[PDB]
Amino acid sequence: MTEQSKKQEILDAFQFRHATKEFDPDRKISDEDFQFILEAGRLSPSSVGLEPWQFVVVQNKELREKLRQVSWGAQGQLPTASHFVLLLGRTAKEMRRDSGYVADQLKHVKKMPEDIIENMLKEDGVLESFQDGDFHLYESDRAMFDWVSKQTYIALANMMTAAALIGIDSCPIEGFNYDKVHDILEKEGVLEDGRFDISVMAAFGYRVKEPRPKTRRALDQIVKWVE
Amino acid sequence: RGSHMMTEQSKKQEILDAFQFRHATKEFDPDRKISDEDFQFILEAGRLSPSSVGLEPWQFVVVQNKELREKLRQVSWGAQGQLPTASHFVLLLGRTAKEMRRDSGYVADQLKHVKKMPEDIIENMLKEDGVLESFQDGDFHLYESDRAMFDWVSKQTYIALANMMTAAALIGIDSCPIEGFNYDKVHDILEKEGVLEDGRFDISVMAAFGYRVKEPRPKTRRALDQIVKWVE
Ligand SMILES: Cc1cc2nc3c(=O)[nH]c(=O)nc-3n(C[C@H](O)[C@H](O)[C@H](O)COP(=O)(O)O)c2cc1C
Ligand SMILES: Cc1cc2nc3c(=O)[nH]c(=O)nc-3n(C[C@H](O)[C@H](O)[C@H](O)COP(=O)(O)O)c2cc1C
Repeated sequence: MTEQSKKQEILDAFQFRHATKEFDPDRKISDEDFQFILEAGRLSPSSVGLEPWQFVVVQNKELREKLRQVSWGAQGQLPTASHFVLLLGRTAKEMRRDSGYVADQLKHVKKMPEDIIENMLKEDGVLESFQDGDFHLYESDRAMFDWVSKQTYIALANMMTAAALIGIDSCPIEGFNYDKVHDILEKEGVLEDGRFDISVMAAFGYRVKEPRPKTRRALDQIVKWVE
Repeated sequence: RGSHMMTEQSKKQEILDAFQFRHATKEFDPDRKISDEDFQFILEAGRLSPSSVGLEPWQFVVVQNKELREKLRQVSWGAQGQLPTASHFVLLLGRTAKEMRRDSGYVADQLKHVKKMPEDIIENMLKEDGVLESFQDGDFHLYESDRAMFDWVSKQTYIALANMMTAAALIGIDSCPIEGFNYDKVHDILEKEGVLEDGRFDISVMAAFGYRVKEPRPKTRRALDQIVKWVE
């Protein structure tokens, strides 16, 4: 398979993916294919390798309906998706140099050596100097959470792209009332005693209609070169 | 169906193999350049990325100039190996807060002329307390501050970042996403350079591309049963 053919195959998948408004309600993604989609999320990169996310697969019909009542952007997708995913981000209290989540992730998952960890997590060490001085994430809980949320959008993109590469449609979803969705998930136990908060949603399934032609700004509008 | 099962599994494997191949590459081969065709393909993956309300609130700046790369390196603790050696270095900019409201020219022209949104739909989208405002203000609280609106834009840019990295890896090209820079100092450099276009853009995140010179340590992630929960 020539490398030019491979590139065309990949662009074809980027063209195939679209913001699918409704899915076939009688065609379910296989367990294997869906596990593959989740793995694309799991393997995604994240800042400082902290993987500050959780993927909640909402198949429960009552919870889908509770969400649909407060998600203006998901009216066709929530009832019809084969699989529906809440991308949660770790909350601000989970992400600082003295949070237990950070220490356990770096030590037990990333296998960071003890000396490297101490320089990473010391006062005015690598993590704090970056979070505070460089990126100003101590300015509020929201600033820290929105940075977490950016990391979840990498996982979002990779899940939709993986799906599209094997012919499965998706729709990313922000069209929901944050306060009401937060309250629903908090009351349901889904946010795990304030460890998580909702970032973004994603539906997956098979299209029912062909979409309108894709539109984007031109490459020469959006790319600048500094030579 | 056995033979079909193996072909489907092998295609999935190819994709997983690219996800395993991609890693946060710390330095690149200073002599081996990505082809013009291959790099345009990487950019196209960025261009074809989805974005909230289809507003594509990004600009990609390819910084090949050695002097500017070095200015950025002086204030980018996370990019010490990547800036001097990368084949291609990309600044992902996001539109700033006043570009992104319902009656901003950027939004109006993007939805009318690129998205071709018909008149009745665009009216409902962009009127006072219409679809966009109700979402931006009431739902997501983006009117709260310039930073809230910019960070929402910046999230969209991370979609393009992820897709550029994955496209590159699928054709054997390494990359590294880069946040390790001082925002204030980088902002000022780009502002003086003219790259932020009279305040219409600000820096979101960086990305280096090229060919590895060393093999990475084994990739590590949390287990699937740690990060995935089912509500059935
Ligand atoms: C948004 C973002 C910013 C990052 N910033 C940097 C950086 O400035 N320098 C760096 O060497 N690595 C950076 N990383 C790399 C992460 O440390 C790395 O992706 C993570 O530890 C997982 O490792 P892998 O990408 O090798 O699988 C960044 C990653 C992401 C997603
Ligand atoms: C983060 C994000 C959130 C989105 N929210 C919604 C939504 O709530 N409902 C919806 O129908 N489409 C939603 N969209 C789809 C966008 O309108 C769509 O991706 C964009 O217009 C480009 O079209 P395409 O994905 O068909 O190429 C969202 C897209 C993204 C990236």
